[PDB]
Amino acid sequence: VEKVPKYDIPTKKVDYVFIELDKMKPHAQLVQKELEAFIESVTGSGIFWKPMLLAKVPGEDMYLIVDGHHRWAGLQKLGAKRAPSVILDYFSDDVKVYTWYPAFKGDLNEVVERLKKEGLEVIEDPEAEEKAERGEIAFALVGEKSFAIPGGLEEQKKVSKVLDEMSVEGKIELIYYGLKEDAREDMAKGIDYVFIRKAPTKEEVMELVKRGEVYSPKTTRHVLPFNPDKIDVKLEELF
Ligand SMILES: Nc1ncnc2c1ncn2[C@@H]1O[C@H](COP(=O)(O)OP(=O)(O)O)[C@@H](O)[C@H]1O
Repeated sequence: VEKVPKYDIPTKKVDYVFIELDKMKPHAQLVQKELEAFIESVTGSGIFWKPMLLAKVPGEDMYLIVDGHHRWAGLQKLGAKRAPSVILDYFSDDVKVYTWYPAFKGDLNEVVERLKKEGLEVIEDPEAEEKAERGEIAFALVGEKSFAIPGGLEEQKKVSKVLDEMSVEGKIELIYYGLKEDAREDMAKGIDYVFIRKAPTKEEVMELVKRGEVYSPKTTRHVLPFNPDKIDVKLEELF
């Protein structure tokens, strides 16, 4: 579930280009539920109406998937070969990369035991949010108390893996907030805990994919200068 801060992003009529799926590099782990929903949707209508958003990888004949992991992964699993895509000026100042702030209403202790059991630490720390925003720890866990979860990407992934299982189990009301202050505004209405990491930079996203590595789901949150207008492409054109 997603809460976004009413971003008036303009639709623009930008033409698409067909790009081969094997030229596209993911930056996030897939979510099988989203992959599955896309497969049902595209095979149902037979129309692919929403182009990929790509960025050229410097120094490679490859493209970063900015938006479209489950379209990409879904087309591949169907045996398709290309997707209509819009190529972004990614390093333009007009493109911004934020993160998501996974927040939860629910009980802290079940989450701690599940986090601790995967090898993560949860040390109580009133500078945890400050450390996390500087990128010094993996996550700050902020509710009634503040806790630091140390480490880097490996630890962040473990945290995401645990949260998604407990969202699957129904032990928390997992909402990914676009902005953490909206998680704190809703927190004051009386959310329980909010996870905060430093946002990825564009440069880090590109580095990670050149390494053949990926983030957890809901790590990047791109704010773009436009949404492409809808397109008229038949599924059969993609094979
Ligand atoms: N028939 C379709 N053609 C093209 N896109 C579709 C179709 N049905 C659903 N979608 C889109 O596929 C997307 C699935 O998520 P996607 O953007 O690929 O992953 P992520 O945003 O995590 O990179 C959704 O935006 C959804 O609206």
